[PDB]
Amino acid sequence: APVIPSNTDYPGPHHFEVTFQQSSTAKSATWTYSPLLKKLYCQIAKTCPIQIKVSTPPPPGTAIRAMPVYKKAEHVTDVVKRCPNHELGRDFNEGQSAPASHLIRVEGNNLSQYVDDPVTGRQSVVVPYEPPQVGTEFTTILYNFMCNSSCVGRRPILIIITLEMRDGQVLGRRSFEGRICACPGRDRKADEDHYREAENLYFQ
Amino acid sequence: APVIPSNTDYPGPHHFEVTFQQSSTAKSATWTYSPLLKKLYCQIAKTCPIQIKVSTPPPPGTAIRAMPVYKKAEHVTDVVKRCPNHELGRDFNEGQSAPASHLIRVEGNNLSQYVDDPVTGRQSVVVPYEPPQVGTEFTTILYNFMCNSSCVGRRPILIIITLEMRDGQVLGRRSFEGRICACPGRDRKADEDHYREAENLYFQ
Ligand SMILES: [Zn+2]
Ligand SMILES: [Zn+2]
Ligand SMILES: [Zn+2]
Ligand SMILES: [Zn+2]
Repeated sequence: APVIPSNTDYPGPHHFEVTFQQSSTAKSATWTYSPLLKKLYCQIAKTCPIQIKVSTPPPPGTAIRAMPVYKKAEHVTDVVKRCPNHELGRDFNEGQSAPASHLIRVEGNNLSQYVDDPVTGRQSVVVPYEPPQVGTEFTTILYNFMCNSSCVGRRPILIIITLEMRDGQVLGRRSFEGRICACPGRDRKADEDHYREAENLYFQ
Repeated sequence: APVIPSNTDYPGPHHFEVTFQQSSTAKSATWTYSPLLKKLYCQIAKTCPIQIKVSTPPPPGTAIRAMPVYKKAEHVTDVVKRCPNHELGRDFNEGQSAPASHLIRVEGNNLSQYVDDPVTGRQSVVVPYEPPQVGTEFTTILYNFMCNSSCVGRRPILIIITLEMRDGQVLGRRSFEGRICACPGRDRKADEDHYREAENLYFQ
């Protein structure tokens, strides 16, 4: 059963790219991306957007999957899910139709597919690919992450984004580390400060 | 060679206790202790004090050793030392007589012994035990930690404090996790905030 989903960057025939729009630099920001650390910081259940770009359009019926995987060797074969206390509680579950066990939801998409793989047990969310507005650059996807990094037990998570044909064939792949808490702006500032401490230590 | 120094709490015949005086709650504090997380937060090369208490005085010639040990299983047999970039640089080394490879120094003590164990390679710092002022409660030891947590590569460190006879026999032992950065007050607040996120999740 315990497969590790493939992760390597794969630009593919359509030069699939995943980027992040410009983010607030405030301690109060609802999400923020650190280019320095290559880390996306978001808040539980709040909009956490990515930007997709392709160089030419993909074929008809293409989709985009998001699949979280734990990064550390001792966790990599464990399926990433909502923590049980969030899963069985009321918060963000009532009035919502997405399965409570899933970590990743998509906001603003009514053709979302929450997948629980029967063979691997991996959980992911798939949406159909939508091209950008005529003459514009990016397709935006609004994710919502439904647990904090503090919920388990931090265990770093990689979010693997794939461009996929209707038959499942991978046409592109990128990934990013996602960090979730009630103070993402503060976490960015602290991680960047700690990083800088050490980056001035090198000799020459 | 690769011994793991013994760590278990051992009050011993003199009920050896290690505590922390009241700390500033400011983001600007030079050191601070979290009773919630059981963590001491200090700054590189700055005073980082502990309080020793015994119920009756120990015997003549007794000493107190501080020995850092990495907490995580994959690091526990690695000797904890100053990172090489700090060790071979000028900062806090020039004008000072403590060996540059040592992580832990003692401030204000002129009988400090910097030990490099010939068999184990473990590095520690020993001072003679001094009783409190007549009719007072605590013996204070001023440590200075000479690398940031960011220096390696955080790798959590346990600081093991032992009360020892002249012959090396252990009369008492306690320990604490130490966290070192240029913003200890901020780290405390962030860790306590993240901790609280998760502590309200339990059911009943
Ligand atoms: Zn959770
Ligand atoms: Zn936070
Ligand atoms: Zn260092
Ligand atoms: Zn800090």
